[PDB]
Amino acid sequence: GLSGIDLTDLDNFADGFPHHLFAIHRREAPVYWHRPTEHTPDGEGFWSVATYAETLEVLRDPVTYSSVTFGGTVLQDLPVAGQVLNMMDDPRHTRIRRLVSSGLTPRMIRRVEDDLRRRARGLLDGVEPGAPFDFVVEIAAELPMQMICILLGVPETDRHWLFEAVEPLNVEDAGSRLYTYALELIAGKRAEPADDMLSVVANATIDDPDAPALSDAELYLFFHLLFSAGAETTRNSIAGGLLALAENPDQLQTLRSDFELLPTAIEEIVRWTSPSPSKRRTASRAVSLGGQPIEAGQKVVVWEGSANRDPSVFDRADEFDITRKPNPHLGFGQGVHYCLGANLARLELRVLFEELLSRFGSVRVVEPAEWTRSNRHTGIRHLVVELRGG
Ligand code: HEM
Ligand SMILES: CC(=O)N1CCN(c2ccc(OC[C@H]3CO[C@](Cn4ccnc4)(c4ccc(Cl)cc4Cl)O3)cc2)CC1
Repeated sequence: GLSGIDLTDLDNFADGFPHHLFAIHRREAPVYWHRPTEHTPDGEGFWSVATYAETLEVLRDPVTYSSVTFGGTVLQDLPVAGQVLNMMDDPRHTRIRRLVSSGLTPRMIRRVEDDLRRRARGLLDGVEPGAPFDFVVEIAAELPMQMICILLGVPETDRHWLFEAVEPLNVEDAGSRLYTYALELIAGKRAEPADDMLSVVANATIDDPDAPALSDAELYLFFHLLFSAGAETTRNSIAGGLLALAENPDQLQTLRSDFELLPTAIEEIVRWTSPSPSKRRTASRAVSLGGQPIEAGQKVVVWEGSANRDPSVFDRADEFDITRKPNPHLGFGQGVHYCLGANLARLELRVLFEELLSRFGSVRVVEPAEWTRSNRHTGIRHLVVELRGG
């Protein structure tokens, strides 16, 4: 069973989150030492955590399970190793998280909502009914990218040009373009503050020596990482949502008939899709997790993607149900690092599906979904659909 399963082998992730591997994991060893293979980061083994109770226990103890432990086009050769908020512990984490939260202003969130609703309408009004198209390419990717650019204060004219560097053309040039751009943007917001999250965070000076404000290079890292990954997780929830609804047409009809069902439906979409299905932590001290001793310094990987289908907590865990109650999913994390984007993601999903379902009661997926090759993101690269009134 587990002894021949390699969770670092991305071939196991190329076709979607491998739920069947995680059923084995939960049954055989909730908490398991995963020896390093040819495919494993740093040739370092780790504790792999697949059940809900133990995953939640790790998330809820940031003192024992430290978040101090980048792909894409992110610059790999900066002179200094910056931190990003999700890799911080207290005291610095608390101060920076509070700062980022203070950047999520009501006026800016209204701007996102208005822009989303306009764009969602524009895009859906442009669909040719019944004609196949790639939902990811034409709609799902666009809306969160615009949201994340509004949040980070990126002028509209620069957004797709930036998205090309974030998601390509070579890695060096991409990263260099983004670093220059980010640093110009930061400089501009310091000279003329704007009502956006990046401006608030960039303009901060903190007097605690153990909790300094973000450096310029750290602000670039934050910009790049959140742009890429906040856009990606959100689009994956949208695309995976459409797919789940298309595979359960009776629920689609129920939902489209009563938008008061949408908030609960959105929680089930996040549970089902679990776009960010794994996290790293490092044990800071000897401790036991589910009766397994762990030593200080050892890596821990929790799998929310597995926890969210744990049959000890979710009845009929392997079925999608838009009316699921209760639904204590971990799709947005839990504890001190809980997703600061959770309401933003849910807004994206709510507006898109309201606009989509108002117009189309028939959703057909006409080619197999193509999944991205990753165990850090569960995502759909292409989803070819036909939308009709129905
Ligand atoms: C459906 C889309 C999204 C999903 C599934 C998701 C998931 C998550 C999860 C599971 C965590 C916890 C990380 C950890 O425990 O180490 C997290 C953290 C975070 N999320 Fe998201 N996220 C989504 C969208 C967004 C968006 C749109 C934003 C933009 C504000 C955002 C901003 C953040 C930030 C800043 C953190 C780190 C918080 C901290 O470390 O204190 N996320 N997200
Ligand atoms: C060896 C092994 O088995 N494995 C390798 C390493 N593995 C892994 C590595 C990194 C990782 O990263 C998740 C954390 C970091 O990523 C985000 C994604 N995100 C973005 C917005 N909301 C969530 C994030 C949050 C805030 C900000 Cl500022 C920026 C980001 Cl990138 O959460 C998740 C998993 C898991 C699989």
